[PDB]
Amino acid sequence: AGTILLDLAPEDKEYQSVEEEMQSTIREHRDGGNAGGIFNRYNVIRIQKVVNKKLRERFCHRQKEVSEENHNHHNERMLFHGSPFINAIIHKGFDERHAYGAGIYFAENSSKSNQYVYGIGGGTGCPTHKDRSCYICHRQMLFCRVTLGKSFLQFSTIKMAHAPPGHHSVIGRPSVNGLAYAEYVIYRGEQAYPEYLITYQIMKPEAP
Ligand SMILES: N#Cc1cccnc1N1CCN(C(=O)c2cccc(Cc3n[nH]c(=O)c4ccccc34)c2)CC1
Ligand SMILES: [Zn+2]
Repeated sequence: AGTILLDLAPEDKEYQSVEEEMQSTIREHRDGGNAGGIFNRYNVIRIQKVVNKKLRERFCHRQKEVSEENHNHHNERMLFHGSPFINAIIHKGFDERHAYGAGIYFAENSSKSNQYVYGIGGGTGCPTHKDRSCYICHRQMLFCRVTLGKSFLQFSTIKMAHAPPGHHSVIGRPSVNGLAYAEYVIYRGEQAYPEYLITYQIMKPEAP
């Protein structure tokens, strides 16, 4: 469907709120930066608002259904999503049929989503230099509206095909000797809208 990308100005409070969420949710991973690279900050290049009529209709229709089922609590959250398929998502929307557990995954930590931008485990890194820690190539991630409804809380790895009865999402919570970062899972593509398209670089730490 026909998508319009609206550029946000760095002086706008909306652009600043998105950047602040992205910068403040960075964590150090157990990985040592193997999947996403070594950095403590991003360089934000562009923040674009995604406008798609058909995707907004599917999203709003699903949100109303979830709110009705969950005593008027749709429990919407803004969460990050990193993937090599950003172009398909902003035009056709999120699709659970591509998941390959089996649901659509989001993170509350931008650094978690950054590990998936080039593929699982960071794939082979950027197309040009084949570098998972590339400081040059422009990466993209989404900051999405996610309809969570009633969330089912667990510590184990999410090995479910659908949300349990009475629930609309699954949350994998960090625990000592378990997950390092929280994972948010939905099983219907209509329960996420790709609101913001963020273009950025990971920054190389200063030399002592
Ligand atoms: N839609 C569509 C689509 C179209 C064309 C091709 N692949 C499409 N997929 C692949 C499937 N999907 C997923 O979300 C997924 C499924 C399994 C694993 C991951 C990894 C993942 N990634 N990113 C994140 O921020 C994150 C955050 C927390 C945990 C794990 C993760 C993600 C949905 C998107
Ligand atoms: Zn590169």
